[PDB]
Amino acid sequence: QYSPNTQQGRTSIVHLFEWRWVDIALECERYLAPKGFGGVQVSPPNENVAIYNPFRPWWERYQPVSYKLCTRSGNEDEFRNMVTRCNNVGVRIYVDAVINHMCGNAVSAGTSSTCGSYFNPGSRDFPAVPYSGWDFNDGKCKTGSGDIENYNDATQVRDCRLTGLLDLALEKDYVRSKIAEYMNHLIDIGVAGFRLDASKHMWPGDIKAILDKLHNLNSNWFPAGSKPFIYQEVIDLGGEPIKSSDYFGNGRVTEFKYGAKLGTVIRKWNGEKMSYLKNWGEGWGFVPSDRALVFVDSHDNQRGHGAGGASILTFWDARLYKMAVGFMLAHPYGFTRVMSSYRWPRQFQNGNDVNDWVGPPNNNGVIKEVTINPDTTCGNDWVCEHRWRQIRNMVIFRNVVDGQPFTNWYDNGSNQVAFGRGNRGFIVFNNDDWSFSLTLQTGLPAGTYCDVISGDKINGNCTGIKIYVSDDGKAHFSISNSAEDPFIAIHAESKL
Ligand SMILES: C[C@H]1O[C@H](O[C@H]2[C@H](O)[C@@H](O)[C@@H](O)O[C@@H]2CO)[C@H](O)[C@@H](O)[C@@H]1N[C@H]1C=C(CO)[C@@H](O[C@H]2O[C@H](CO)[C@@H](O[C@H]3O[C@H](CO)[C@@H](O)[C@H](O)[C@H]3O)[C@H](O)[C@H]2O)[C@H](O)[C@H]1O
Ligand SMILES: *[C@@H]1O[C@H](CO)[C@@H](O)[C@H](O)[C@H]1NC(C)=O
Ligand SMILES: [Ca+2]
Repeated sequence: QYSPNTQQGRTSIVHLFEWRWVDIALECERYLAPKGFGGVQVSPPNENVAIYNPFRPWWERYQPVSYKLCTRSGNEDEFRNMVTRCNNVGVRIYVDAVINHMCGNAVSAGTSSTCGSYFNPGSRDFPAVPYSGWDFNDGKCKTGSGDIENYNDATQVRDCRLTGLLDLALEKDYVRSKIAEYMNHLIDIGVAGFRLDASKHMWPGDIKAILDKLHNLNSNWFPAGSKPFIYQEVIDLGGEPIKSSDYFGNGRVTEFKYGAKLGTVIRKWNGEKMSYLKNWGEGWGFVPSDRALVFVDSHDNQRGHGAGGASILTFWDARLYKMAVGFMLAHPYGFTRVMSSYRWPRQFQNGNDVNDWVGPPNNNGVIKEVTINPDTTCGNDWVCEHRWRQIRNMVIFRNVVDGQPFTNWYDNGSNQVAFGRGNRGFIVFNNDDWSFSLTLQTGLPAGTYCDVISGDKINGNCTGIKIYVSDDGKAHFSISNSAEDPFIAIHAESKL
């Protein structure tokens, strides 16, 4: 459950936040497969509540009504079709599994669901699964409100409602089975793994009990004995009775401290500087590399809804973001996930963003198709960070340097550092307020390399900066603190 199951040479997955199945299908064929991406994180494929107040918010997808594959992203056929086409081009699908709960207890009974399934939060009735009052932790929770009131009580964090969301009784075999029934349907369809939503609110043991019920991956696409990839969403910063390590026996876990610290380092908050990244990784108190799923921002914290809050870098901070994703895709620690978002009318007031609820681009609630502009960018308000030259190229950079050790580190004691990945790649960063110009040891073979940040190698020529490596591996670099992208990256496959 620790292995991604991506095919040889692909090292990252991209979160295509709120995309339709049909658009993801096309994206696998026309860009992801050709570009060397390993897989895609899809938004919950199961029927959810249709919330109109606010109008169709993004979080309404974390409020399940049944396990029918019917949502704003498409129906069951389109979902199947998507997994098949993507798999056929070597791009895996990972489902966002919302199994800790159903919808909010305050939600009104009726058929206001993405598939028309009837549900009644009041009476605990979800006939479409089916579930009844006997399947929730109402009687198990010991708080006066029934919700989670204190996070220093590991019991209540698991047994009570997360801000009103009906908590499933995961110790019951009936519930575990309905859930495994759901997940096995997806595995047999072809999905390669799952993102376990709100895993902090589930008992490690209950999760393990559900995993034991899961099938091996579809043998038409995966070698016999392949276990699904499991990554547990667990927000664990400092001091909390619950540790992300309690979940190692089930699979990987989201390391939220990663993006948080990278954000404060790159923003240079409270005196932090890049030279401190020398021992980036476990040395910084992060989980072991083989259990970590890393990222700079997520659909949650990019809009102040998760961990990290303000330090987190997003597409809104374009310049520092590219540099952050660059360092991430270049560093060996963890398995990397790339964010791909959409624009929303950010409206700050007294510090908070009153539009952090805004759902994906749409027309009367109908999500907009992703349009591809002539320069490869996206229209209809989709940001498509994965299509940005600097990002897409670092994705490939990771593939090329895969397996290569961390070496030839350089830092000026401030904010300009550089390091290499064996003899397959090298990257340099200038985050100081003054130009950088020096000769570093790259441990790379002599030759002429195309800088993949400022450009692309295109048949015998570089469309951007060019670096020259001497016989002793040395090479000169020069980056103005005023450059569009203050960092340079070259690799074995960008050599002329
Ligand atoms: C939200 C976060 O809380 C903890 O995270 C805590 C953490 O444990 C604690 O230690 C400290 O660091 O603060 C964190 C922030 O709450 C968990 O540990 C972590 O797993 C969880 N995040 C996952 C699960 C949910 C829940 O359904 C999703 O939420 C998402 O869906 C929810 C359900 O529609 C949304 O609530 C929404 O619906 C509720 C229904 O009763 C409303 O009461 C609420 O006001 C409304 O915002 C939420 O705003 C959104 O972010 C989210 O996309 C997904 O990533
Ligand atoms: C590289 O570009 C130059 C023109 O800038 C051209 O003369 C040369 O032949 C090109 N090399 C290749 C291999 O296309
Ligand atoms: Ca729970």
